Amino acid sequence: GGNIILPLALIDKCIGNRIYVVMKGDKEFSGVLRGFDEYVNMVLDDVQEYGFKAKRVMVNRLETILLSGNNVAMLVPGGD
Amino acid sequence: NIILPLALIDKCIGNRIYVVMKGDKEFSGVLRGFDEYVNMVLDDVQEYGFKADKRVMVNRLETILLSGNNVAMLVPGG
Amino acid sequence: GGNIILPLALIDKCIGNRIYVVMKGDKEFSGVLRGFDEYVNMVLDDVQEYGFKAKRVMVNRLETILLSGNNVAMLVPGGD
Amino acid sequence: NIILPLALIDKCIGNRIYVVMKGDKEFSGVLRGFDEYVNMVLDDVQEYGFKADKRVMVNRLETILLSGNNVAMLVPGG
Amino acid sequence: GGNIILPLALIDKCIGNRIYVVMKGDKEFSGVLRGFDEYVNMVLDDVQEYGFKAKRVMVNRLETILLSGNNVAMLVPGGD
Amino acid sequence: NIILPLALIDKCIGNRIYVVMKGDKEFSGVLRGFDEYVNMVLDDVQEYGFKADKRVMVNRLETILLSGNNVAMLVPGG
Repeated sequence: GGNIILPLALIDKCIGNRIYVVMKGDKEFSGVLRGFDEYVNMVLDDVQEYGFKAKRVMVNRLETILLSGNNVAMLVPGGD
Repeated sequence: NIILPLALIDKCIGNRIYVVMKGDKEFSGVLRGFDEYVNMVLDDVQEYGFKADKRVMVNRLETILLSGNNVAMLVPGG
Repeated sequence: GGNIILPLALIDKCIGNRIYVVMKGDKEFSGVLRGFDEYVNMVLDDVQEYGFKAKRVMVNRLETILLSGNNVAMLVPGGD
Repeated sequence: NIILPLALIDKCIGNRIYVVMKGDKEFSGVLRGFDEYVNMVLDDVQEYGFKADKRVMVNRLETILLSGNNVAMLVPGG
Repeated sequence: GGNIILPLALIDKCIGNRIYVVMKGDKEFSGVLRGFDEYVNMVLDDVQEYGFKAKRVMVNRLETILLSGNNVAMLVPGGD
Repeated sequence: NIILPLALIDKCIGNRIYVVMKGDKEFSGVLRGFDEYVNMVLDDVQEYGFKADKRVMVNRLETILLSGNNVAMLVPGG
């Protein structure tokens, strides 16, 4: 049959790459992925955080963050 | 015929499904893989959304992960 | 003492029957239950989805859905 | 006397309790059984709700399951 | 190194004491803690519930409640 | 150098971090301990909040527990 791509294997392939993470509650990040665990907690470097003010606006740059996997909506490998 | 939810998803592997997330985001896409949390990997994705003006396509995406913590409902072949 | 009815045993008794599921976020379904797991993920056939537009309005019919147990608010055996 | 939350619920089996869910739904009902997730089965249920016009009874229900993912607070004999 | 204070050890130290619990969704309680588990479910006695009507208003007194750990935002040992 | 999220937090023990919770509460504080759920104990805390008038300090607190179910993001030395 097809190739099966498990979720945690997809994320694993993302390490070293700039990814885009959409978090619940209208906050979005672009960052390079350094690690993750089974809960889909992630460590991003070189981050840009985007929000939505009155469309998509950058609201911050940061060196390093942790994003909580309990708060992730969607991840986009390749980063946009 | 008792159908386990995971066995329903498993049958959809390589097919298009329709996924209604929490927060009125909806995604049509080809299911590539999944886990017991209903974390899913979708390809060939159209993102729908809701705009004051019905349901509008607001995006096209390739390989994503949708967080199972954030899924509401899944329509096999929707 | 009384009869104890465990939650997963209640759902088990629902198999084959039309149930009513209230999901978080003002979406409601009536469907025949075909399976479920320990997370309260469910497979419904013959479904009517109701929402709330400006009271309770039917918004869709579907053949088969999966409802995520992480998003369930309440289940009503017998279906209304 | 340390009281484990589950041992508090266990004592309520066969009695009326008051359950405040997430999202301003509230339920008075007779507790029939439960699990460690605070999934609960309630009988003889009155559903309260909030309406612009206080707390209004918006429904009467028989045997339900209330999802523990969605519970905020539980009042023994409320 | 420093003293490490694990979350469940902090709560353990609170038993017998009046604590303040902020729950998600703008509801707050002050109560004496009688028990808790690994999910951060808690049993409070002698409770005051505060809400926010049009600032912080007391909305109820209760003898005993259970607060669901899935709905806790923050706990404050010492109680304000 | 693969960095596990828990190993990132572990390095912050005894240092100030910045924690963005769900619901637009934000907390600067000294990390005292944590668990795999990202439950955390913070000291010497300033609570920020959002007020129609930017980001306003709305409180000062001592030893709290922040619920990991309710964390969005964590900035080491923010």
